[PDB]
Amino acid sequence: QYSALRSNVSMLGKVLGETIKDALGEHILERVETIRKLSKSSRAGNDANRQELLTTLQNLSNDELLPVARAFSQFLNLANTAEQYHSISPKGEAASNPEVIARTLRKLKNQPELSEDTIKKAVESLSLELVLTAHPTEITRRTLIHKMVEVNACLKQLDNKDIADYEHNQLMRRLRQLIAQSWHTDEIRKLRPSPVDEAKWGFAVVENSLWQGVPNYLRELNEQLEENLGYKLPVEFVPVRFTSWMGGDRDGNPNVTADITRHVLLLSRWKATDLFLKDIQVLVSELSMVEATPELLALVGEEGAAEPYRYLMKNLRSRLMATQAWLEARLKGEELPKPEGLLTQNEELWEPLYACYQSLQACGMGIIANGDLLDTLRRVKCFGVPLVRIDIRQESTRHTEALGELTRYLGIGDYESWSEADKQAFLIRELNSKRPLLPRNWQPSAETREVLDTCQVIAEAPQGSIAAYVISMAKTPSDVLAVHLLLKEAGIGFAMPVAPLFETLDDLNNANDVMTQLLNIDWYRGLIQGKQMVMIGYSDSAKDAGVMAASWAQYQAQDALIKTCEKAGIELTLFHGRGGSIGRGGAPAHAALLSQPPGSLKGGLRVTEQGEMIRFKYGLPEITVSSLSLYTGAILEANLLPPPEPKESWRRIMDELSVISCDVYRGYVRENKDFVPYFRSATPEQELGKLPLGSRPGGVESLRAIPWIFAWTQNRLMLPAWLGAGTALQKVVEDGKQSELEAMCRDWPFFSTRLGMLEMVFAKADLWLAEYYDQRLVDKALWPLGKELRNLQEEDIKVVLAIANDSHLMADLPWIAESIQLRNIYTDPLNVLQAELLHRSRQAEKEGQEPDPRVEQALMVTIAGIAAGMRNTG
Amino acid sequence: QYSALRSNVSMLGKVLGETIKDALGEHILERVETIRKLSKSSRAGNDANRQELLTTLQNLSNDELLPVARAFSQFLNLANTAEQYHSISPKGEAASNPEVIARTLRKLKNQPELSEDTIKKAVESLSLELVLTAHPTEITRRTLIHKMVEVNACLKQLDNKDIADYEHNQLMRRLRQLIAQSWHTDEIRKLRPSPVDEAKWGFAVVENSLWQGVPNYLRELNEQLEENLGYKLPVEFVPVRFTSWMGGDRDGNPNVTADITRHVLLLSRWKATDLFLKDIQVLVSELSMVEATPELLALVGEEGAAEPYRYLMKNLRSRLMATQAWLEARLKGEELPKPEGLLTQNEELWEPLYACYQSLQACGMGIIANGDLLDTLRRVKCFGVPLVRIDIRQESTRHTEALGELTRYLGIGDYESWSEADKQAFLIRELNSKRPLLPRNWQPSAETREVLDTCQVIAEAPQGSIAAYVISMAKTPSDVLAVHLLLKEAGIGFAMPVAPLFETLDDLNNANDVMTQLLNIDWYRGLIQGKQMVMIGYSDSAKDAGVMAASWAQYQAQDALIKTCEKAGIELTLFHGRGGSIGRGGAPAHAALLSQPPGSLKGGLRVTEQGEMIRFKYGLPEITVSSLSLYTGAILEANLLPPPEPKESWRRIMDELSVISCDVYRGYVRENKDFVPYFRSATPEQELGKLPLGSRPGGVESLRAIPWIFAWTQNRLMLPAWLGAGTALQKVVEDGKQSELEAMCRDWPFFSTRLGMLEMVFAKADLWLAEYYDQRLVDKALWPLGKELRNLQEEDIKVVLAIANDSHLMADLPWIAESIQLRNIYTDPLNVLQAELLHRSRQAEKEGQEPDPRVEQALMVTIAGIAAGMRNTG
Ligand SMILES: O=C(O)C(CP(=O)(O)O)=C(Cl)Cl
Ligand SMILES: O=C(O)C(CP(=O)(O)O)=C(Cl)Cl
Ligand SMILES: N[C@@H](CC(=O)O)C(=O)O
Ligand SMILES: N[C@@H](CC(=O)O)C(=O)O
Ligand SMILES: [Mn+2]
Ligand SMILES: [Mn+2]
Repeated sequence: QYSALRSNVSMLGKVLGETIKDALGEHILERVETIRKLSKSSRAGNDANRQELLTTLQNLSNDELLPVARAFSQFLNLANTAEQYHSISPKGEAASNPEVIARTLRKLKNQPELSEDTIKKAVESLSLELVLTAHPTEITRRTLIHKMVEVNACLKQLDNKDIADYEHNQLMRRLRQLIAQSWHTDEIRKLRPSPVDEAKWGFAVVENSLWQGVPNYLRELNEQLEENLGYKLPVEFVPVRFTSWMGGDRDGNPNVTADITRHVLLLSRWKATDLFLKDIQVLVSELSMVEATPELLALVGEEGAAEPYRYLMKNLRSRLMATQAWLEARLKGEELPKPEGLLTQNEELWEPLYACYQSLQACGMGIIANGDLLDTLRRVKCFGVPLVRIDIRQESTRHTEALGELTRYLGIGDYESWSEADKQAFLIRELNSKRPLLPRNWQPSAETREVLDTCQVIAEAPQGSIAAYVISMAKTPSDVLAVHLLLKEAGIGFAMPVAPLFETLDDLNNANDVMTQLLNIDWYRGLIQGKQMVMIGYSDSAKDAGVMAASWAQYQAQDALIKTCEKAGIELTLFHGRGGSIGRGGAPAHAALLSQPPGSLKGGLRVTEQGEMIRFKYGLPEITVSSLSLYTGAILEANLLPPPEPKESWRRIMDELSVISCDVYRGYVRENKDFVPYFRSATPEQELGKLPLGSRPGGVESLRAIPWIFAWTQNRLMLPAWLGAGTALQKVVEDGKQSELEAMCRDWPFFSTRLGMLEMVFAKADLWLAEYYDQRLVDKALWPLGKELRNLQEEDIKVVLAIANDSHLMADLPWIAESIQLRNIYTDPLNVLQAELLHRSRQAEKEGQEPDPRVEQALMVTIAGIAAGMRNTG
Repeated sequence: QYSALRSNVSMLGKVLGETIKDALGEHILERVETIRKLSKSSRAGNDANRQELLTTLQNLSNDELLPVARAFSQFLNLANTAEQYHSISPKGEAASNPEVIARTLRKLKNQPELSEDTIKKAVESLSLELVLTAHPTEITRRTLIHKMVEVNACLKQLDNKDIADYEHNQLMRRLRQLIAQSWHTDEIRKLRPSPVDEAKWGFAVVENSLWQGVPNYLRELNEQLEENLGYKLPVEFVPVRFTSWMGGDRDGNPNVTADITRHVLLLSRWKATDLFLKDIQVLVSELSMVEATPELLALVGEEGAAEPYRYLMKNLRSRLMATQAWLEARLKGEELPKPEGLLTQNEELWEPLYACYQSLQACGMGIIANGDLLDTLRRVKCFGVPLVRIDIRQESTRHTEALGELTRYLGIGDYESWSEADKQAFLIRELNSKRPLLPRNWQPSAETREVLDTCQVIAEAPQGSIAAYVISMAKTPSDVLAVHLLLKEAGIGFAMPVAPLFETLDDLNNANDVMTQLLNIDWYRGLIQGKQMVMIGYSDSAKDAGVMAASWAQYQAQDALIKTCEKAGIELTLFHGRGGSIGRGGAPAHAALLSQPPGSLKGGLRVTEQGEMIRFKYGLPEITVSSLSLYTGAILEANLLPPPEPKESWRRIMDELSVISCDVYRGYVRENKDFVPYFRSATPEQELGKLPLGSRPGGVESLRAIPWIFAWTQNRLMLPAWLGAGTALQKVVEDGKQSELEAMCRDWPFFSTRLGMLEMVFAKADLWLAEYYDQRLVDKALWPLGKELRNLQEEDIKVVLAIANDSHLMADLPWIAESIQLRNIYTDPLNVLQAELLHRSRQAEKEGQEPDPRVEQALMVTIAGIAAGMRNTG
């Protein structure tokens, strides 16, 4: 059924193989073949070749390491490429097929309890906001997204019979240059990327995929609405918005200073003028019609009656080149009086464009208006002047420490030592105060100053540049009020969404109480304007108590918050962190969104997309359209057909599973005193912090979530994503409640979704490679622990399969199952090679010798490649 | 066999029809349908509807004229579009199929007398230079070539089964906007275009088609050479060059002044930096490799060792932006000291690019070098700094008058009254003189000054900007020497190709004597460096004595010149004017090139492409590749397998046909005193001069060739292209020499080619529409002449068919036959409508009333549309 896929992968492999024979001989190709074959033979049980593989690897000279690593990495990359094409291909999976949306609409029409009026309102309340986050393992000096768009185009064109002989020969010639380019044009980062680089990477995603993707999705959305429901959404209604954390998230990242943020903000505005300039140039050429409505004829008046439309567009172009010119000056550190037509508000762009639209529509030229004009008009509300808004995120602790320094300096006392009650008292008092609190000439510590300057950047940036201020480690009501106070002493002249981030088991359990108390403060209710945003940190919570407990805690917290706000008349918007079932993408994501507590999506969908997944969710415009469509279908269905409330007996099983699984999980991660040492040997955890990967960088409770998950993904154990789940399920089965579990799996989405996430993690895990790493990097004294963790997975897989009444992992998702099988095959060699690299690297620093550049770079290629093949592992 | 074509035309017609129903109701659509049906019924003989058609037309209100005309014009345009796609389509005619070239190469290999060595040298001597000329009937305010490229892309994509439902729906949506745009975005020129506008039009052809077309053709050429002959041409060998007359040809065009030429020259340089800038930007991104040859490492040295290639390309970009900046200043009339890295020679661009190429090739990266780099490298030699070189053309008379004014002022005497001998004496004396002749402070007449300033522009422009100086109406040796003298007194610091243009029957007969005398002047031989260029003006010669005589005279002149130069060791390059069998394009052109006198193409191919045909020969990159390939195949075959020498008896028949046909032709065009009045009534000759068509504008001997041919093409008689040919053939048949004629047709290419050209002209002619014009615009007293000219064609068609032993016109060319049939159908209504427009227009000016703007613009649409449907008619 996937013959086209197998073929394409085989054809690309040849082109790459030939490109390698030219560059640096065929010796490298022989090595890649030997390692590939030996590795496969070792997995089959041939212990003779296992030794042969080991020897083969130790004999690779440092001069071969890089070429070899790149070979495997390239084959994987072409495999991924072929896979992505097969997904959006009509003859393949047809991911960008508008049918995905129609299927949902039709389902809703056949529902008796649903009246067209209640459905029409659900569509009008649609709201999606995707927040781009940095890519943790981007090793290339420059972004190569545009190239992949071209390789895809070649595949789309070649995917056709009745194709001319000389035409096919021409496409192949181009494809050969494209591959060759990737092999010779590879600049591994020598240094760690700066926030500004990560920000630019995000800009590349916008123009190469989102720019076309959003308008195309909106185009299809309306078309399906009218065809199935009988009406389109108003032109002014654009339910999609893109935001970013690059340059805004400074949580545990000292490199993101107030200046970097200020810089990134100008840079975004600049890029926005660059992209809108191209759009406007088109309109200035096409919109030449003469006939226009009286009103429009006014805005242009004299000198503009000859070409009314062409007129306004040229003033817009002059306007744009003006601001762009100014920005380029400010970006170079040059101060200069801001021009007249400086653009700072999307309204300034929308006004003239919308006018032209209105006119053309009236004077009988809708086909034109709803063409390129409608696209630019939508890009204005989705991207606008700032291009992509950004959130600011800092930990509660930093705010507390800065305030404590401020109070001690003024002689008021020590904020850091006051009880929660006293803090609230102090904050409410100063929030209502008209007398300033912040000293004019103050020389605070470095950290405190950064907290103060960041807030100054927020107050200076045009309104609409910053979307929200997120508070990591939020625990108490004062954590939320503190930030509102600093923003006040900064000169903020408008409402700023401040969202608490509960990223701990305890904090999630208290989340509802914390919000109840906040909403009881009359003053605070009048500040939020009936709108509150809360962030759920699933990844960090899972790292704290295990995925089982984490999941159940998240469900209860959301459900409580939904009701607490509903009752208080506050519109609650849940902000989802990275990972989890919601961050799986594709069909599973569509399902995970529906399995949330009733009302979870009434406040719209807002999720932070993980960097390592951007390519697979928004890599190409077609993929972008697919993703947004899946989300849209999920939101509508979840708001009209919410999941059933769980039976009292189910909640009791979840409470027990939560406790048992948390116990097992912390039993190893915390109690077991041989874990940490084992962890640092079996995984490349230590090198993830040292190598130049990403901007931001003790014990396990000191490590960040991403590194936690990534480390266990490199050695293929995936521990963080299953460690205690199966063991707790096993226990409940021994109590004869297996039938209760099976029932939950069938009738309670939350539960079926949790088991599904587990099935996928097991599908990517590789117990054989995990054992391989132990025998190469772990001390024989620690092998017992490793073998114990592996047997644990084997047992968990059986229990999970039994409760799902299946014979093999994720049989409900044949396509994804296949895709995974394909990627595991091409990823395999990188793992086998990485063990050797980690061994040499660790032998050098242990010998005192200096780190070998070749060994280090080769390591980066595997880390980045393995991550690219594994995708979402948590 | 042409079902795909019929379908596409029908599908586009619908989309246009629907687009019309929205814009301005369906009344217009009903009119278009009524006129279409009535016209067809009148042609069938229904005299009842003929009156109905007449009435229908007189009832059209002036407010309907424009919309209606545009409707017919649009349908024709879509018909042409469909036709062009069908030509380059693989399932269609596959015009851009590399097979066109391979077929020729294989033919040459199977030839015993041809040794691979003599063939290899023929390929190395390959030389094509295409000279773009203005489009005589371009009524749009802006160029719309880029749009047609997109409409074609939509057709290519839709031309595929296994195409997704939602994919087809998406392509159709785009196609509908494209059509709608053409219907609402139509700005008819209010004023006559300036030379600068025509020049910009030429630039649009370069970037939208030639820029990609040339490199693609060169790519295919080499690939076929190696595959069939076993070798590719050296990278430095680029046998194609593009030149233009826009801004250079001032023959009978007072609007092309020395300033316009100076301006157009800067503008070209400017555009060249714009296009090369884009090319360089790519290389600056892709060429990032580090490994480079020692030599290249030198050119970059320190600070350039990190990124050698990326280095040179950035200096090139700085270089380009520098000159571009300067040009923009000079273009605004602002003087400023020229920068340092100012580019003025192609060598400056080729140097760095070629170096990078050399390196990449050595360090094992040929796949990269022969990619985008090879393309830009070829665009350098084909276009270069000036983008497109230009020729200067002025009539001999102007040179004579300026020199006579100069000599009278100096008291030397009167050049204008000296015999040919005295002129030669004077010119040779002053050409060898070291004492200047031109006064420092002289106030000559306007005309003389223009002649002097133009030469000053040539001397100031960077060397390589002007390709040749053509002399219209060349008659004597002194005409050639005169120009060389003026260029000398101008400060010209290099060799400048000066080509005589023989555009008269007498001048063509004397051409050889004139050149023999020139080559006998030892001084003149040392000036031309063994290279001489001569221009043949077939169009003007045909207008002088008829196509038959013209053709025979051209053949004899070329043959004589070839031998005269061969004997004198001079390399002769024949420059072909517009029209004729050589300007037919496609297969006929390939044939016409081969039917030329042996040696005609040893000096390379240089022809001026007619404006009205640029779209059909270079409209799309694929069409460009097709055209250049046909030319290439023709040149090689003609230089290795020349046509057979004609039998003495054949030359005698041609001498007689020449005389008889010239007699008949001048019998009407000159002797008949009722011709001129009839001519001014039956054709829109008078309005072609008055309407704002083209830059350049008595009796018939005062009218220009283009207008001569165009006028008779609008009323569908095509008189200029056949008037005396058939009558002379008829006479020779009455002498029982029909068998001699039939023999010539079979064994002498020149002759079969001449008859073929006639068959095509008759295929486009429409005797029914020609009669329609007479009954609407010609005085009943002149009808006898008209009916006589029509019967003449009827008789000529029979004779031509008999000598070709065929039943229908051009049965040897089924595709072109079909294409013509299709175009005649969509052109038909424009002719029927134009008669009414011409009638109203002529009734107003005859009534004294002012010209109605609506009537005039509608007329322009028909003139331009009819010309677009008829294409090459002379
Ligand atoms: O829940 C969280 O802690 C996280 C992960 P981070 O603190 O490593 O960014 C998110 Cl993204 Cl919400
Ligand atoms: O032979 C000629 O006279 C012509 C036609 P023109 O004098 O109308 O440009 C050419 Cl192009 Cl060569
Ligand atoms: N994204 C898939 C897994 C994968 O393709 O790697 C899932 O979450 O189920
Ligand atoms: N170009 C064709 C005629 C035409 O297509 O109009 C020919 O010269 O034979
Ligand atoms: Mn966190
Ligand atoms: Mn002429």
